Amino acid sequence: PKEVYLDRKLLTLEDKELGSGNFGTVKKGYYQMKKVVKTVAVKILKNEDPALKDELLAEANVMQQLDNPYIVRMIGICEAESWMLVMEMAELGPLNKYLQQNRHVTDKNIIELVHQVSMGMKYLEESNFVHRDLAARNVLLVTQHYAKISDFGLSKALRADENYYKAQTHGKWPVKWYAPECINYYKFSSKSDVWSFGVLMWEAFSYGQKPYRGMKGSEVTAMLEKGERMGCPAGCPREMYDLMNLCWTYDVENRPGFAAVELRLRNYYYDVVNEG
Ligand SMILES: C[C@@H](Oc1cc(-c2cnn(C)c2)cc2nscc12)[C@H]1CNC(=O)O1
Repeated sequence: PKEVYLDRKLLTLEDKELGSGNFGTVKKGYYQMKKVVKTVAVKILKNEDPALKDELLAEANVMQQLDNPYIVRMIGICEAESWMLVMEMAELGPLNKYLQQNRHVTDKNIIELVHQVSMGMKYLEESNFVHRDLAARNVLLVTQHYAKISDFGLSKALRADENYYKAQTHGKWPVKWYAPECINYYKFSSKSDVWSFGVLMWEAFSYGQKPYRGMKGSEVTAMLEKGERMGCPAGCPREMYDLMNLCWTYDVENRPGFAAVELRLRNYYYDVVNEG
């Protein structure tokens, strides 16, 4: 898969930031393609670390190897005043911010969105990729009923003869989204992404509230070790809280993979639609 370079002269950027990803500040832009001016999201590597350039280009490369309706598509790379990763713009933005601003969104609509995420994740697992940053801030809404997975900055392609990535450097990690085996032994698998998916589901049903609010990483570790978990969000269906708890199975061997998770979501979604 060859890198696609874009022409800086055909790209216009707005100064208002959409937010930041693992390896860059993201701004809304416009890419002049033939006669159509296409709205885009541009991740700009400021780098206020020489390895950071390699991390952004690896993220672009991971995106180019993926092709799924629930995974953000990249348009190309632009090497100009900074290294830039140009991707398709998800107009409604991150799920957590969207739900904080739209408390009227139904439980049925949330189920549809997290089910779409589980489908993209099942595809990722089958392809031998680990996401390593699965959280509501990285689920982007194209429309109110169409979510896509984003930010592949920490993602890794596993070799066909391995089932986990061993981190060599303990960097700035989103510990509240990480499974115990990640925190304790630096081992990241698709099952570790399932744990993160459970936290994502809690964030979605809590309308973008922060998980484990005010707690230190050590307090979260202590809580999980003794078999305790975040509470059931107000109005969250029992089946969805039970699925969160299954994603939060402590022992990685006994935790379900995304095929089991997507099946439970698909079944519950069809029960919700068909009950009324
Ligand atoms: C900054 C944010 O990325 C994006 C954010 C928004 C966005 C934000 N607000 N609004 C309305 C829209 C749209 C996007 N389309 S493609 C990437 C983004 C994080 C999440 N993933 C990532 O790589 O960085």
